[PDB]
Amino acid sequence: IKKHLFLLGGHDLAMQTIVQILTDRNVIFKDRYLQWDNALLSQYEEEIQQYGNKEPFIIYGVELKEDITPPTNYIRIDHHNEYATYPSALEQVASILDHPLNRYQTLVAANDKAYIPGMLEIGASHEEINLIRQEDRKAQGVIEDDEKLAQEAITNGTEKIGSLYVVFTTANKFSPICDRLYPYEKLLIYTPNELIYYGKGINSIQKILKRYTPISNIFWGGGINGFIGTVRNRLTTNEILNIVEQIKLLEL
Ligand SMILES: Nc1ncnc2c1ncn2[C@@H]1O[C@H](COP(=O)(O)O[C@H]2[C@@H](O)[C@H](n3cnc4c(N)ncnc43)O[C@@H]2CSCC[C@H](N)C(=O)O)[C@@H](O)[C@H]1O
Ligand SMILES: [Mn+2]
Repeated sequence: IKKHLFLLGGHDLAMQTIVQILTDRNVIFKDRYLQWDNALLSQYEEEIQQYGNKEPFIIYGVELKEDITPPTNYIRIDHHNEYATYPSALEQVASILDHPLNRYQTLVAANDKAYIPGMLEIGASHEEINLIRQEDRKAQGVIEDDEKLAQEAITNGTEKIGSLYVVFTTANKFSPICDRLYPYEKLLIYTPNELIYYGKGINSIQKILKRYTPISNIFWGGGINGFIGTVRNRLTTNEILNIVEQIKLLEL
């Protein structure tokens, strides 16, 4: 009896796979082609006014920052921060729709939730891993210039302190750097106004970050050894450099 409405956040391979399942199942959904840094619920302010607090409908927000107050019939579909232990939004959406995921889609969910380690743990071949990563990067909107700066940062802006790789870059997208350096146990990528940490012990990284910025500028996911980063242009360069030093001190 309850009718469903899905509002989609930033685009990646999992979000692209969500579009296909929502399309195949005749579901009402809205997709404004958002990126990771503009997935605001206010992007769908018109839809919230139309369907918000209307009785038959349930509104599912898929990885959307709640910059406006959601209505009473709104359900958050997310797997970050305080829900970093939840399955990927792709898995949650398929469960809502009673949709069984095929082999390809299970790989998309595993890579979305837990990268290459996630795909390896459901027995992905080297070819499947390469296919998923290529389509994930393409869905994130990485282009040739992102790959260019990735190779540059690994050759000229990288040092290894213990088990921790530290990469300075002026690149926009960081997934090319992760894929070139995998495998790794710890990876720290920073720009003059942004940093993201990948690998073991994100909670100790979270304790560092909370000494420099409010929690609204911090996001994390992917599990115990997933990722945690800062929102771009929210921290000054000296704040980023201090965090970089504190993260290197954990290697001592
Ligand atoms: N342990 C890991 N190591 C490496 N990659 C991983 C790991 N775990 C997951 N991944 C991969 O990373 C991707 C995770 O996707 P998501 O779950 O959608 O998570 C995304 C975003 O949804 C999330 N996020 C939340 N708020 C913001 C914001 N304000 N700005 C930017 N990003 C924000 O943070 C993640 C992006 S982090 C990298 C951002 C960087 N500027 C870039 O463009 O490359 C996915 O493709 C996985 O395959
Ligand atoms: Mn996502």
